[PDB]
This record gives sequence, C-alpha cells and structure tokens, in this order.
Amino acid sequence: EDDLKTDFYKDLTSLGHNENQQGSFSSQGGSSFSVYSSKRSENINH
Repeated sequence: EDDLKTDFYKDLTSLGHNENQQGSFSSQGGSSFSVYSSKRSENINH
C-alpha cells in the first residue's frame, strides 16, 4: 500500500478605509448708524 493525501488551504482578506473631510462655516456682519454715530461688526469662522 502507498496512500498519501494532502490538503493546503490559504485564505487572505485585506480591507482599506481612508476618509478626508473638512467643513467650514463663515459669517460676517457690519452695521453703521447715523444722525450720534455707531459702527458695529462681527466676524466668526467655525
């Protein structure tokens, strides 16, 4: 008798995740007052 049995199993899995994100919020305001005087201004960046 000569009986030879063999198995080879290989599994490979690979995964990739890559994310690049930006968000900008920009608000500006100015008001001017006349006759008295005033000036008022606002600038935000989020």
